[PDB]
Amino acid sequence: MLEQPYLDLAKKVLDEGHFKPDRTHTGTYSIFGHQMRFDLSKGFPLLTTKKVPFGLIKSQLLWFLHGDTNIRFLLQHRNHIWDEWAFEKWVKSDEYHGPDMTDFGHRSQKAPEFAAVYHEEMAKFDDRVLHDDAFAAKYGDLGLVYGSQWRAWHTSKGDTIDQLGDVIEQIKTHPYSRRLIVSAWNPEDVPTMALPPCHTLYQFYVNDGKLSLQLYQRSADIFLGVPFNIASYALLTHLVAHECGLEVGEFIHTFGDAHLYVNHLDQIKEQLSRTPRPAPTLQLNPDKHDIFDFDMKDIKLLNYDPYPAIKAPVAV
Amino acid sequence: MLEQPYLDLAKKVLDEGHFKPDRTHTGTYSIFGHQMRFDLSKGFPLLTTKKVPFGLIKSQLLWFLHGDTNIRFLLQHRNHIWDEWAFEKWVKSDEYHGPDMTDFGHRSQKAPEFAAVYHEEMAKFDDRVLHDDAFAAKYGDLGLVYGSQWRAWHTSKGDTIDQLGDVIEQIKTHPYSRRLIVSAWNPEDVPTMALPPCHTLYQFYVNDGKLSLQLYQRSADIFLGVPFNIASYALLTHLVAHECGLEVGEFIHTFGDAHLYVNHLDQIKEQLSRTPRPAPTLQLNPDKHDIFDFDMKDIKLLNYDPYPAIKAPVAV
Ligand SMILES: C#CCN(Cc1ccc2[nH]c(N)nc(=O)c2c1)c1ccc(C(=O)N[C@@H](CCC(=O)O)C(=O)O)cc1
Ligand SMILES: C#CCN(Cc1ccc2[nH]c(N)nc(=O)c2c1)c1ccc(C(=O)N[C@@H](CCC(=O)O)C(=O)O)cc1
Ligand SMILES: *c1cc(=O)[nH]c(=O)n1[C@H]1C[C@H](O)[C@@H](COP(=O)(O)O)O1
Ligand SMILES: *c1cc(=O)[nH]c(=O)n1[C@H]1C[C@H](O)[C@@H](COP(=O)(O)O)O1
Repeated sequence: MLEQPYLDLAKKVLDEGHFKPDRTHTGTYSIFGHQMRFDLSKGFPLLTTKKVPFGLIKSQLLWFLHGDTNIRFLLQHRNHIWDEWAFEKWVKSDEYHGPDMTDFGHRSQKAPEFAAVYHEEMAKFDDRVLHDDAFAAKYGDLGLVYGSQWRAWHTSKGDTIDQLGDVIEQIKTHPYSRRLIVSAWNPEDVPTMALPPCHTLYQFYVNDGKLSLQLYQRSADIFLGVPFNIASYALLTHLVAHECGLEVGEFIHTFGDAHLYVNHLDQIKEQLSRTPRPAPTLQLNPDKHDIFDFDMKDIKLLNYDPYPAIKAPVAV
Repeated sequence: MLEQPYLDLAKKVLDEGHFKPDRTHTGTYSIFGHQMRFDLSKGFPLLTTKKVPFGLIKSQLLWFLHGDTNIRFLLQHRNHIWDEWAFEKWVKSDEYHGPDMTDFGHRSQKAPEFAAVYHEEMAKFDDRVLHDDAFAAKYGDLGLVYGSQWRAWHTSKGDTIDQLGDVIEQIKTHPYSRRLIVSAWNPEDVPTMALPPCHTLYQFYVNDGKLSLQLYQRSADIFLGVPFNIASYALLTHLVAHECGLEVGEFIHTFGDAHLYVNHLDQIKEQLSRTPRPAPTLQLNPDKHDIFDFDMKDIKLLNYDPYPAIKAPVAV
């Protein structure tokens, strides 16, 4: 069925993959250079062999398309993907006078009262972020995320370039070019960023009547992040298309380093004894047209039947 | 042998390729999303089935790595790839008081004394560019080429970021990351450029002892430009490697729109009856280390045996 691309690249790696040392010191298994494509007419690429949550997926992409770079939207929307990130600027300053959640990362996991205390201090960041307007303002703003990359790229002369918006319109106007590229990689900001864009660039394309998209990813977690990244880029392709009056052709995913962690091998093996069930379907509220106007409810996923969700030891 | 990637993608297109309208109005045949890789241990990827000139290739890449954005280096080096470009800013101004080489493009080809007059006026641009220091200065400077992209990216606060240089050093220092990316796509300059970077981004990678590279190209001419683009990116990989004390693994080429023109189908067919001969070899001056110091002579190509060069009707 549709997710076989995913099972085949997971085969690739734990077989042809050659180990690589790492940033949070649990080795990985890496391949470099890899493409796979999913034809969005057969159905939507979420995985039936592991539960992948389409609610977090959804909230996250929608925050991207508003230009939002503030976790307040994500926290009132039961999304926490990005929490740690901002909680990491909080704990290192003038203000943090509390019980040191410093270096909290693996420290939370295979370590002491970093089940509570850590996980009890987040209530404090996530409450104040939801309430104190003066709080989110500053500590819940996350600076440079996909929002500023996609809709407010920063130029020399102060201005903000909505390069995604410009793009979408470029599409309705000149559907046949090679030039529908949004880059999330800006070199002067790259030097000093905690995570600089992993989803690095993407190209849109009009086929004959169909839209396609191609994502270049430079670094990609096969078990943990990849399932997700597929559904968010296939959502984008449905969303841009409903907007320009189009049919959906394929989403193509090109990889720089796709890599599995040793933390994750017994667990992908487990995925692998399951045999993919039918591909789910997507219905978009047809009344509304204009994707920046869409909201949680306007995007339904029909006929999804998941194999149980495999338990993720993260790395650090 | 090594160039089969190229013959297979040419098969792809004139067979699976679906026509696409175009910018200089001679239709094309297009596929979207495509990867191929060449293992640089078996030899160097120049094509034995068509003459591809390694001198222009060479001069061109070397101009890139000096930060140069001025055709004076290229013209005293028998390279003319980029001429028309600057001759196009010349003919539209204050200064051009001559015999109107206006719109000169297909106008040169299937049209009157645009064999001479056109091709006789270039002597004037290319002479003055070689001599008048005050000429190259201004009209032979080509502004934003791969040189400024690769070694002087333009930031907000005046500064120039040598993102290729930084990269190479990043390599010697942290050989194992996902972060060796050079982007030639800057969104604020993109809006208004005659040709904005086609060779859009590339990722370097250290294998176990070997360097690899991956080029994302957004738009790619299969008969005319692709032969070339392979040899320049495989040269870069040999050059960066000799510098960091490394072995050469692969060059991987990922395509956005790879496309053939109707102008070119009888001619690629012709390529195709030939059967690739042995792959050539590359010797780099081993004394010199530091690629920005290299020069024409320091790069030899041994054992190249070409099939005759097929005559290129360009498009416009
Ligand atoms: C894009 C992307 C994926 N991403 C982003 C992202 C960012 C940095 C990374 N860093 C590393 N080392 N590996 C990754 O896979 C990774 C992924 C994620 C971020 C957090 C969680 C997480 O633990 N929080 C979930 C837990 C629930 C679940 O497991 O279903 C949460 O929402 O609370 C998961 C994925
Ligand atoms: C990168 C790249 C390729 N490029 C750059 C480049 C830029 C714009 C393009 N535009 C279009 N429509 N198609 C292309 O293939 C193309 C290629 C080239 C540029 C000029 C010539 C050319 O006619 N001049 C050669 C002729 C000699 C020969 O045919 O061997 C010369 O050097 O004088 C060839 C390739
Ligand atoms: C990048 C960012 C994101 O949103 N999700 C991801 O999958 N990642 C991953 C990639 C890699 O596993 C790690 C960061 O890579 P690097 O060490 O910085 O090169 O998080
Ligand atoms: C891009 C620039 C270059 O150095 N060499 C190339 O091969 N090209 C090509 C791509 C395409 O054939 C044409 C420009 O594409 P677009 O119409 O601007 O999208 O020249």
